[PDB]
Amino acid sequence: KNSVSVDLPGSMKVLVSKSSNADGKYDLIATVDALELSGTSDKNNGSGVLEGVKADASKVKLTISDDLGQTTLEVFKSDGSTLVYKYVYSKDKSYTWEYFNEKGEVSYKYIYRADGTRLEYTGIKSDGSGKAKEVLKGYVLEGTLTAEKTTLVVKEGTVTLSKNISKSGEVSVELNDTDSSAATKKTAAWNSGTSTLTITVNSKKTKDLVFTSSNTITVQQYDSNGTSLEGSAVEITKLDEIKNALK
Repeated sequence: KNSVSVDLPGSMKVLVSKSSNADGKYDLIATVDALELSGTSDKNNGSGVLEGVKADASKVKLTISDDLGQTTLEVFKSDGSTLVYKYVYSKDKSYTWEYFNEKGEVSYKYIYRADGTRLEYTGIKSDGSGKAKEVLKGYVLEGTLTAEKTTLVVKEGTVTLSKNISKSGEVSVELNDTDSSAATKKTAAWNSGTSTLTITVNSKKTKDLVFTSSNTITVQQYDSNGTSLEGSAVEITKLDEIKNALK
């Protein structure tokens, strides 16, 4: 065979001709779950566009970025005008699936992060609102979506912890406690550089909750004066431990 195989970031395979044709372009072939796609490219690294048509006449397009770092697989209605499905691998980043309704609006989105943690958005409406779930190792956080941000909520007693994720992926966390007693009301402050929520009760720092770049949470207590950390930070592995930290 006059082709060579390329195993892309994200593990889709594309066959590229060893040499170019009279137009200087290379032939591309790929098989995506049993359907063969074909195209040509002015590069020979596996980048470019491939197309095919499903048995039901849906149009399929595979687009591989010039640096190989991004793979997009799109399925459209039979006239090619409206998306039905879009998968994107973003190298060392995430696998994302979008499903679209008949107007070509996203109705469902699932993000599988490189670290194995996930985000799922359901019942997405025209104003960009919806329901949100984050799937971490050991526990699930539930919340909501707006056009501004995702807000995941954990409640314990009179305390509500809100983990916000901006449209750019930036995490910030807020805490509100309806308790009005100085002895027991939790309040918190957020350090955006270290992604740390420091909780204070009765004028004394009690705990730091760190929201790590690995999409885990750690908790560490302060001493009885609130003026030094004590022990060592402990990675949370269950929902009960988040709730315990909010007591």
